[PDB]
Amino acid sequence: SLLEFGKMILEETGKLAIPSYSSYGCYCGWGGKGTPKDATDRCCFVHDCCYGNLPDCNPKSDRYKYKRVNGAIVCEKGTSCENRICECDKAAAICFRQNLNTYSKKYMLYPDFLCKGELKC
Ligand SMILES: CS(=O)(=O)Nc1ccc([N+](=O)[O-])cc1Oc1ccccc1
Repeated sequence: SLLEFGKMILEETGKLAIPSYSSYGCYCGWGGKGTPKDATDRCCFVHDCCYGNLPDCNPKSDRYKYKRVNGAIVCEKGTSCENRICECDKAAAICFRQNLNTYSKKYMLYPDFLCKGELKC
């Protein structure tokens, strides 16, 4: 679920999902057009694609379980949708951590009109 993803993001990064990742660049918190602005935004692009892989799942609301094994995220077995959603979220959280070095506050509340053009998953 979105709330679980937000907790995972905070755990990974030390940033609150709202506001740090809820309105960032062209793809975080809202897709779905434009060239991603930076690596963090590309995490969101890929995460959006990852959810897009799951048209019959409901990633905003469906809850999954996960644990930590020495810092590592391990998605625990739920329904097929839950497992796949968890894997999408895990990847994005790791991606955000891997790109914290280049996170730029200037991309918070990035305006829509600067995000133009289709980029295929
Ligand atoms: C913000 S919301 O109402 O909870 N919906 C939603 C949540 C996350 C994302 N996103 O891009 O990560 C995008 C979201 O919304 C959109 C999905 C597709 C296209 C436009 C917006």
